[PDB]
Amino acid sequence: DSDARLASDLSLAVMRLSRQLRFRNPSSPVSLSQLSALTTLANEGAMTPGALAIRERVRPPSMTRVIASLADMGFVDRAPHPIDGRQVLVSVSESGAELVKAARRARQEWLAERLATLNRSERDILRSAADLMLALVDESP
Amino acid sequence: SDARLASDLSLAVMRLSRQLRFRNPSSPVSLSQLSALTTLANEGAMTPGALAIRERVRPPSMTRVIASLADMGFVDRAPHPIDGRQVLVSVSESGAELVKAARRARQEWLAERLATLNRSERDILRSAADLMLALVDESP
Repeated sequence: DSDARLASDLSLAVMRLSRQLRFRNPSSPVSLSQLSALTTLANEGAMTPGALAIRERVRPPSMTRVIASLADMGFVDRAPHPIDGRQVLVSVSESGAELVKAARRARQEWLAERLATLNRSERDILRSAADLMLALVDESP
Repeated sequence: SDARLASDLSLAVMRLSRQLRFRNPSSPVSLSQLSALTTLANEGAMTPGALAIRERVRPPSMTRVIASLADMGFVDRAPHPIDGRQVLVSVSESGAELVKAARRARQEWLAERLATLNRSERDILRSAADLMLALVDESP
């Protein structure tokens, strides 16, 4: 009963809050999808376009265009794959890596401002909540 | 330490929303198209210009999203951003149903995960859900 309502409310809250945090790309010529691909590439390291498409759950034609756009802006490099495949490996450039870190700082600074409008008790609840939510994604199959 | 609360909470919400996103049923819409559709369904009819502002995408990108959604029959029309500037776009019945279907999939998966926690932990998440909505000024 209130089980259903907690799943509804918590899902809503995390989607709505994350929506705002995704919007914390400092203005920049990269889209939401481009930044997401870049972030994955930066955090997980060099990979092929096919693997990246899979990691993002986007189909290869769409991801190949994202990659091309990121490369054009110099945010991702391309190198031939060692071991003749013959695939390409894509990785973040230093401007790409810096962009991902800049975006993360931006989310953090934005969030801190919002959290400051709450009292200490509320922030304490969100601390426990943050730990639990992190555990939930860790523990998911 | 409130510094680390901004860091951890952001990380948690980015990762969890990522998992919930992945539970959206397979569909012919991209993430950006779904977002526009969802906004349109939950907040109501708007002009293409208003939808673009709401989605924080540049008007040319939004015109193609709107056009694509009309093509798929998920919105009633796709007015030209100049010639139709003052025309309202709304979700169709199939579009609204897509949005509701996605919403159910996310919450049902989440309910399964929440069931692995104890009552005290769920109490915390219950309070946190309200607080997080308040953070984005989206309280009732």
